[PDB]
Amino acid sequence: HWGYGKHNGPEHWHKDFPIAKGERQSPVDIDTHTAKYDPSLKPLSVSYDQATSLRILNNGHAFNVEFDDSQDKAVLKGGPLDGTYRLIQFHFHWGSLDGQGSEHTVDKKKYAAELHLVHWNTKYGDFGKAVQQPDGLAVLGIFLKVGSAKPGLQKVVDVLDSIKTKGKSADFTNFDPRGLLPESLDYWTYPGSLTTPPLLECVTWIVLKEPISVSSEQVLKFRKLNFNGEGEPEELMVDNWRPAQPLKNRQIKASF
Ligand SMILES: NS(=O)(=O)c1ccc2[nH]c(-c3cscn3)nc2c1
Ligand SMILES: [Hg+2]
Ligand SMILES: [Zn+2]
Repeated sequence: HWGYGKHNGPEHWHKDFPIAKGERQSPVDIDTHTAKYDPSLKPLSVSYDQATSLRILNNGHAFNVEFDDSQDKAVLKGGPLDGTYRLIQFHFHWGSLDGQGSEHTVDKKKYAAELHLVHWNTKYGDFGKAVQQPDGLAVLGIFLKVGSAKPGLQKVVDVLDSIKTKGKSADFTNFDPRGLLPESLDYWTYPGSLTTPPLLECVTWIVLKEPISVSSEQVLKFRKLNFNGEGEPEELMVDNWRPAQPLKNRQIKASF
């Protein structure tokens, strides 16, 4: 099945998922001198005070921190979004080396990793119905660079030991995702897709300009994770990023 290796990676996805070559695929390179400031964008509103995490899961591709999305508690609104989008999970994409790892790029610059906070449009009742709609999802993307540690990431780092291999999960309650956010909410936005199969074109992407810094020790622990399941030969979980895809005359708008 699909993965990131030579034989099953991004270049192969289109065979099972023909939408891989579609008209609004993600990620993309953000050309900062082509993106235009958009005065019609409302302020972005990230309201994570009441977020309720449940558990963390190694899904053989990345790890997902999952949230209880049964009530309106952690929501994204404003900016390019109409209505309210509810936080369902976050996950990362990272590299084998600090020089690569992010999915979106900025003037072709690759960051060490990228955080994706995934939200569904509450007008569609749930996630499953939302992914059938052109405006069903909003993903907030945050770049990671290597420098100072991010204190609010350590809780995530320390639990990875317990979910080393595919299919493992651990209780992960009371995690506050406000601790993963940079200071500024300046962002670029464009219509796009999920960046893994099934690559559904259902996402309004909101990519923050300001990266967060994480420590070398923090990213190194991401790289100790396994793509394989327990008792299988070790395949380190690294380079789980899709490269930039054709923009195809979409327009990337800037909030600043
Ligand atoms: N890399 S991404 O474009 O943020 C991405 C890709 C695949 C995803 N799958 C889900 C999901 C959340 S609940 C059931 N599925 N959320 C997903 C988000
Ligand atoms: Hg869609
Ligand atoms: Zn992602």
